[PDB]
Amino acid sequence: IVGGTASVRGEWPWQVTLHTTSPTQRHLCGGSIIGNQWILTAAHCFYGVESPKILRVYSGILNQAEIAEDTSFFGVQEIIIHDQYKMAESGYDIALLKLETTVNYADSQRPISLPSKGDRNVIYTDCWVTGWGYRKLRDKIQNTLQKAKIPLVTNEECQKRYRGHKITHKMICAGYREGGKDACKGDSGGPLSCKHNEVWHLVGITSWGEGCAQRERPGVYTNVVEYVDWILEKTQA
Ligand SMILES: *[B@@]1(C2=[C][C]=C([C][C][N]C([N])=[N])[C]=[C]2)O[C][C]([C][O])O1
Repeated sequence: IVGGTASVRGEWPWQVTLHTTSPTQRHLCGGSIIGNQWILTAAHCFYGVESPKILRVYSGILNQAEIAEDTSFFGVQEIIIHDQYKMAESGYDIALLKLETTVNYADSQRPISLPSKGDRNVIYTDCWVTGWGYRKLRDKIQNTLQKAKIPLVTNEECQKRYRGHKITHKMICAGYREGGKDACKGDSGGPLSCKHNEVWHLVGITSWGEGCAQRERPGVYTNVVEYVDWILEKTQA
């Protein structure tokens, strides 16, 4: 996260840090708890990943330092990538991780509600982007979970900032005309939490953009509301 600050412990209980153990353990992506055994994250976060076996999901984490060889984690039983996904920039950048065990909810780890199809004409206030991602073009995973308040931008406005791309209605962007605050490498899969009437909603999933926090270059996120049917279909046994 660029231009953000340290989050308070338990302030984003749905945020998880997804690690890979190969070659050696490290943070790979962010993700969101949406069900007792479900993590919603980004599809392009599994590039080169041929097995769920090297994955480890950690919940209720604030500082990466809390994670050691003796720290408990959730194994991943299955990785579900949208069958239409090809690459972040083309859309459908969404994936579901079915955990091997159930998450016992608590103040430190609980699910975030998905937006409703009726929440489309709703103006989201208090939108934040979080993660342990880079702080700059060429930085490194951050120890403390970072947070940054970032306003949503209309698709038409976003499209103007990405003439070479096609910003579809299945995407949603957020950023400042002058940049300064934005997601960066490592925040992918991270949730775009947004407040709607006192209730936190998972509006988007950190997907892509050009550089980090650059002027006139809004972050691009998967428009979650457009996938509620897909999520239901894939999570219902
Ligand atoms: B993501 C990731 C990669 C690159 C960026 C920078 C462009 N996006 C912006 N500025 N919003 C953000 C996030 O983090 C983990 C990796 C996994 O492949 O991708």
